Amino acid sequence: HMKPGFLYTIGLSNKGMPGLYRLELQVTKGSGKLATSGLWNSSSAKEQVKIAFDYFKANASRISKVMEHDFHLHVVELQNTGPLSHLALPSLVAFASGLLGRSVQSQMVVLGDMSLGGSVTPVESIAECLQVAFDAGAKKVALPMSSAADIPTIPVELFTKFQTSFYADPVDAVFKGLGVD
Repeated sequence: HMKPGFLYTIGLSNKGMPGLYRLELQVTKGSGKLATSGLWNSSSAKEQVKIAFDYFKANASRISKVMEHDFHLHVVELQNTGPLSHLALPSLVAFASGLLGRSVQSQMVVLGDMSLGGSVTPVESIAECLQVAFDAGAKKVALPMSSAADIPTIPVELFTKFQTSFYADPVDAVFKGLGVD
């Protein structure tokens, strides 16, 4: 499929516009250092990626040691929408994919986000995000469980275009994005 540590995500930009982004995480031999690029000089994006990396360090046993590798997360803005406001959960998925050397499911977009407390949050404007996902050729989507309540907000022609999986927590999100749960 795709290179491990690479994944597509779709989310509302800082200006409220749905956009498609590609996370490109590189893993090397190191000490556990997180470097970032493409974060638009945004302290908010950096803090989100940091929350993701902290959760990664704290729960990497449930998925191997991050302290023996160095990570560089580049973020590619594919549709000129600005900074992505929902980066924690996609970054966690990209971190775990990079570590385990497992590729994210082919033609899948990961949607949703993660709070500091470690709970997943429903996709913001899921109808618009999935419209972007369909227009971008995505075939599968991984969604937070709560977003099921928003299924009736999505036009049925659009929602039934996807093969959809649901995750209950960040680790479950990792397993759904890699294709093993």
